[PDB]
Amino acid sequence: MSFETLNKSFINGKWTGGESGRTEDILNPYDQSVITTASLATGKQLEDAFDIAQKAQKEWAKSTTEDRKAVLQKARGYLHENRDDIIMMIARETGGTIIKSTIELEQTIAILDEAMTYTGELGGVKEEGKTNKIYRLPLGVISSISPFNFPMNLSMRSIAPAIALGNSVVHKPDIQTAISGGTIIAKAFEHAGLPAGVLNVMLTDVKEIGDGMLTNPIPRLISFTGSTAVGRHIGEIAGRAFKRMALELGGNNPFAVLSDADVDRAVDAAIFGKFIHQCMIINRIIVHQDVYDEFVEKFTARVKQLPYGDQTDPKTVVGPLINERQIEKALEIIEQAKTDGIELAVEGKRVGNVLTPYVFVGADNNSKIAQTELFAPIATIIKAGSDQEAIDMANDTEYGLSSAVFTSDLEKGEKFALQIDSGMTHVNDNPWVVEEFTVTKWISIQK
Amino acid sequence: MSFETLNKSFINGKWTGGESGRTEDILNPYDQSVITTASLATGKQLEDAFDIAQKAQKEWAKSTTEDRKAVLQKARGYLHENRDDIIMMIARETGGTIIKSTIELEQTIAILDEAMTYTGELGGVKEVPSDIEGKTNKIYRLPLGVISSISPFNFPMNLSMRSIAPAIALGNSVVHKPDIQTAISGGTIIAKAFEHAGLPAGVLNVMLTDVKEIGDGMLTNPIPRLISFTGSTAVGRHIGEIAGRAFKRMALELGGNNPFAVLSDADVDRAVDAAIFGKFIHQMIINRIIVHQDVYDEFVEKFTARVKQLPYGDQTDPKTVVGPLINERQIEKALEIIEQAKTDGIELAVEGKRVGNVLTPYVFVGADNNSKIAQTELFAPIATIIKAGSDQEAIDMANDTEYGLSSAVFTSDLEKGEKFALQIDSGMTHVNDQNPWVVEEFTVTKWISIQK
Repeated sequence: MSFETLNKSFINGKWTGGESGRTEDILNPYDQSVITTASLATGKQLEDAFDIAQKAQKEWAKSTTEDRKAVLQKARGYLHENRDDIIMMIARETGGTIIKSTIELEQTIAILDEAMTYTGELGGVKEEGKTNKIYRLPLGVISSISPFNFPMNLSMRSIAPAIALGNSVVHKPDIQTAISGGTIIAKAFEHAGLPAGVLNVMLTDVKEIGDGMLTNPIPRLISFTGSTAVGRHIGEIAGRAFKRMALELGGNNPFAVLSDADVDRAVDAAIFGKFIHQCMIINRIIVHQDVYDEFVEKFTARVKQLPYGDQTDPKTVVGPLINERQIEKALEIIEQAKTDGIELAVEGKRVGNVLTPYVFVGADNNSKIAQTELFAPIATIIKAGSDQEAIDMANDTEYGLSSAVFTSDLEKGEKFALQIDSGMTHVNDNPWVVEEFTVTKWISIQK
Repeated sequence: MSFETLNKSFINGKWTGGESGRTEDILNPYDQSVITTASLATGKQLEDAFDIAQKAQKEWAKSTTEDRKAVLQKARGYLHENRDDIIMMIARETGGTIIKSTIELEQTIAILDEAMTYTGELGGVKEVPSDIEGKTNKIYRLPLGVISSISPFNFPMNLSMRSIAPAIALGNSVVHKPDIQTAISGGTIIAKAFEHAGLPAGVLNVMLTDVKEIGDGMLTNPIPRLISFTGSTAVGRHIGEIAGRAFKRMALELGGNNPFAVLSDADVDRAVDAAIFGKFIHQMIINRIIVHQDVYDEFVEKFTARVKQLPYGDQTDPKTVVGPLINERQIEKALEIIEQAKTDGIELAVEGKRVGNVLTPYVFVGADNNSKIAQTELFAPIATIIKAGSDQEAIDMANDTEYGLSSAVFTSDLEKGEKFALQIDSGMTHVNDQNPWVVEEFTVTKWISIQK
């Protein structure tokens, strides 16, 4: 319950100071107070870490199903037994509310449970004088990067299966969320007796390491979550080295409300999806003309009653943004939409480091504000002429990760979801992981 | 049967001349004689083709299983009925031997036979209903969209069809670019086959062009969702960067240093034989051959004697083993490499020579695994034999390559071969020789949650 102590890189089963001579003060983004001070690791220390991970993995690739299922279970136990303090810390460092923070811890725990489920997945499938043995083997070293939003959740999304499948990990969280994004998790794994070097958490920054996490020839996978513009950068470096990539990108996710929507429920989903749960990340809310005025009115009034302020207060829904730079980003976007004439149904303010909700209405699906991945409590409502047009406006974007469609007709929701060019869709709002973190090897044997 | 008539692009169901002004003579490698002349299509034409492929794919996605099996059947049917003429043409264009060409036409047919088994795959699975009551999670198997497909001058037809047939099977469309020098066997014949089969206009587009016209056109167009490529590593990196930046999928196959390991307990005679078929008849390219010490001298003598016999010359002759190299730049490249190893000290057990555009086999022996001739991709009839002092070193030496795609191990102990096979960083190992992974490559997984 003294996580602030956990301010160092974890390399080789040992807490290590950064030898860069620099520090980052990690702040509560609501009040700008220091939670803790972290020394930053070097370009050399990262290199040593990947070496160490390469070594440790050759051993970890030979551990039993037992040990691995065991390490994960103890690690999950550590998190669960300490859930109260961890949720608090997550909220402090992250600026996510107690509600959001709880969901993140639990999601993290669920990942661990899920990963226990495929620990025994390293055997062989035994398939005209020939015979064909298919084998599932560990990939190698994995390079893991997580962002400032949902940092614990998204870290474990890589760290858990990696370890579950005989891999090793060099993990780098955003420094401003290092504790939630790396050092708590590192403690759980140490606690659970993870062999030295199978998990390395790096407290560092760009000034120190450049593209060190992407450029090193050792790792055979870059797992990343963050913006698409950083994605593009990672994707170009990795493709060029022929590294496998597990990219999860924020996207421009359309929330479509159809002619036959139950509106109250749509409002609920939109409010909860956009702010409380902060589902997917919602940017554009496309609504059918026949229920437009109603949906706008109720959404607008429900938005204006959302409490904002200190995230550590259970009543708070909209907490501060992570830092200055993100506040400026949201403001520039908001200024631009204003000079473009787009109406502001709800106009917010900068209060300290909290940006209060904005709601833009009657926007073009093609407008600059509609076509922007934001991560701010900014909503853009867009009128659609028909259900077909709602579906097409949803398609008119280059970033589709997720989508939501609200409709009373579940059959027709499903036919419409199939037309949305995206991996996931929710109508009224498991095996493929193993594959990302393993090599299927083929041996043909002759008579 | 006048396959030289097929010197055009096949765009949107039509034989379409090139609009660039420029033309290239497609040559027989042995004598430099002109098979046809092909007009080169333009950047603009390629963009039309991608545009056209995107449209046709929306409609092709709506095809039934039967529609799709029928198209493949008539396609495989066209190639088998016409096997004799096709084999001849693959040989003429490509400089590959009638034997090599027959194997290639056969493998191409095999690929079409295989596609039919999974054309059925485009349908929805349910599972994992979530903790929430009233919630249903459904996964559907849908087409990817438009495939960008690029093939090289060696094994043009086989490699092209390795992308064309699954693509079309799984409701995709395709813009395809063979090396102009092998456009007939790498493109036009295939287009003729699918046309014969009543494949809708626009679903298969074959571009006769060159990079001089098209620059990175196959790579940069926002349309296609997968780039399929076989060729050099440096072009690979160039594709990886462009496709990585744009988040397109990529099926890259890159040269290509395949080790042949021959362990102490191996049957030598089987191993010499299998090394000849792989290195000379079939051409999976065996670059360097690694042979354990106690069986080394026996392998060399046998492998050398046998290589010395092989028939060289006109590749259209059904008993020629070593035909011409694809072009003159390949010969100069081969010879300069051979000079490199000579000045470097490496023994030459068997010395080849240049007859016209044919080079006769060269065998270098007792080479370092860390040698220029050992580490280099060539695709020339050059073999390199490397001494190993243990079976573990043999396998170590096989590993130590820029990259490994395929490997071969020869051992009497089948348990030992499988366990060493497991120790090589390579997708495939065969012991004593020489598809659901594809369905995932050419389809997308769509997930839908519904709520009651």
